[PDB]
Amino acid sequence: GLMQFTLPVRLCKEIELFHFDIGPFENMWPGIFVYMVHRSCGTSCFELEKLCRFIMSVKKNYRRVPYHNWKHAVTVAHCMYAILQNNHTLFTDLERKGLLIACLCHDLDHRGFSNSYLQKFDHPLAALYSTSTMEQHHFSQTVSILQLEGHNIFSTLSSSEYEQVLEIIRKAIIATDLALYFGNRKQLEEMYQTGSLNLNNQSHRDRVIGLMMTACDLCSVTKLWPVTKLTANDIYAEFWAEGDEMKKLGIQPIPMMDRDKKDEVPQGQLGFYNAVAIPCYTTLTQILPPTEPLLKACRDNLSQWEKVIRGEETWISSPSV
Ligand SMILES: Cn1cc(CNc2cc(OC[C@H]3C[C@@H]3c3ccccn3)nc3ccnn23)cn1
Ligand SMILES: [Mg+2]
Ligand SMILES: [Zn+2]
Repeated sequence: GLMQFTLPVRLCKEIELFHFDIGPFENMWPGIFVYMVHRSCGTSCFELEKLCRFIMSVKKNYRRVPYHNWKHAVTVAHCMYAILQNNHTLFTDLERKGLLIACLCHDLDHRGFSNSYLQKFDHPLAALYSTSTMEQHHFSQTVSILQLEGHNIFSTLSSSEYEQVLEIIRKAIIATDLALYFGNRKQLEEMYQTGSLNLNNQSHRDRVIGLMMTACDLCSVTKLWPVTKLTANDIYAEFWAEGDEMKKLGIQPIPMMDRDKKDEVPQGQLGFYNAVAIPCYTTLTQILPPTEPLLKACRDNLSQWEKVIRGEETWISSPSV
């Protein structure tokens, strides 16, 4: 069915924008990924049959959790697409191929639990992966799908190329562990301000790709306010379900995972934008100046959350609950 799809003409110009919301086009999501791949590395970068099998099996391996689901994978892949389009010659053909695939696969088989939850409650995944637990699992799941019959989209590559893509993918998925972001951004800020940042330097390149992954992972803060607000509802529905699990086990969750502490969400979002999102997009803009619309949109949403705290603004936009 995916092989048969044709993209509506109105979306041609829309899909190119950073603030584009995929939300209203659920039936078109696999096709939108195909179109993005074709615009990023050409119609003859992957065999259509293999790509469509890959996409559909990835979709199947995303659980029906409130936030880390199929919609999130495609949202993240679209932000990466827009980043790559606006800085096309900075990245190699191999990087473009790997990063779009890494974004689509970055939360594969997510169970709706944080790494701290899995580590604290001795889940088998935490026994197997000591650090970046879920992220190591997401990469493993990606490899398994590639290893399926008719799914190896990277078969036509040389081994120095295949091992190279699988490493670009591995590093990119691990980088989505938010615990790793803080040190990565601090490092890049230092390299930029001292003028030592060199994109020809592989260590430096891996760090920039890392920041790109964080920037894509949190891109809901870069959408129009009604979209940002609606995604925040999904993010907290997932945090609150994990908090509910801790409460059944007699443990008090931190306020961000406590549904009885909803009033702390606007202050919680202000803190997150100030300590996480704003520095992320600020650093990204400095390194890749065409990414400035993400920083601009993030600042607008920071102002909206400031208005919510001040009582100047109010979930879902509906006359009835
Ligand atoms: C579900 N999930 C999402 C992610 C990462 N992405 C993410 C997390 C996040 O955490 C906000 C809570 C820390 C704030 C808080 C502190 C105290 C009280 C209330 N809130 N906010 C946002 C906005 C856009 N993306 N995003 C990781 N698992
Ligand atoms: Mg993740
Ligand atoms: Zn994610």
